[PDB]
Amino acid sequence: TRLKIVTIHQEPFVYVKPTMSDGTCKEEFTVNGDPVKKVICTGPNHTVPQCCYGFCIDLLIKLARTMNFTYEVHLVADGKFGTQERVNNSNKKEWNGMMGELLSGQADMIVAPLTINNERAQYIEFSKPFKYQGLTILVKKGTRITGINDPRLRNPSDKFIYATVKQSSVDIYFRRQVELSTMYRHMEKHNYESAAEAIQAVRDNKLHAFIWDSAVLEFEASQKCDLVTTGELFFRSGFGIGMRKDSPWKQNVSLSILKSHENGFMEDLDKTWVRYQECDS
Repeated sequence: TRLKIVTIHQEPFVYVKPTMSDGTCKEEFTVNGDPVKKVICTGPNHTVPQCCYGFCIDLLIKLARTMNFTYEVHLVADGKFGTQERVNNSNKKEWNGMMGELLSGQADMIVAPLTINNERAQYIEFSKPFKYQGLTILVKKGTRITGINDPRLRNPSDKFIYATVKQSSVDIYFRRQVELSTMYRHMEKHNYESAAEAIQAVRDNKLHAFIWDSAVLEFEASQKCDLVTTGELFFRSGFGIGMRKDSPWKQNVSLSILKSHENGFMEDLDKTWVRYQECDS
């Protein structure tokens, strides 16, 4: 009966914290003074129960209420979003990350900042976008780069290292475009396992530029005054809920998302989780 929901750590959409010593989740309040809704999410720390909250968790709760379903949340085991790759040193291809879990049945729905792209749409179904965003670049304040067309990115050198997250939509964006071959070849040698690690690397001067989702990078840069983004987005894409094709939830999930875009719910999530205070971290 319970839907198996898979998600991934990705602030401000999904925060992941340890439970308190008694197994419960710390009582916290939003900027508006309301209780922060927290759900138990099992996953690698060893796999244990942890506390999850954020933009996507509030969205999941809204969907569950509106569509009248129960659920259990877990964090993707390999910590990745999902790309299709050859496995077991053979020519057989399988999806990794949340994509792989949804296709295998380990999950029934992906509720996370999951990018809608053509490659994934060939295998799964997406709801209409719950968030409209794109791609941008994160650098340390002081680093001078124009954007995706900067010579230090287009004419790669070991003097200026840039990368993205392994097995993600951004990795595929660069891998599937011949014009971006030189950039792809450079990043392939530097890609990180998670967005948090890449962001920390930029802060520590170990990575000079991190190419990633603007919804995430603009939030990170706006919370940390030592980090900035390169301005305008160089590509636009949306985040959607993922389900297996021919699922009984597709129509209703999109109806819920439509209602939330129409009545201010999505806008309120932005004021609660994305734009609400000056930098302090």
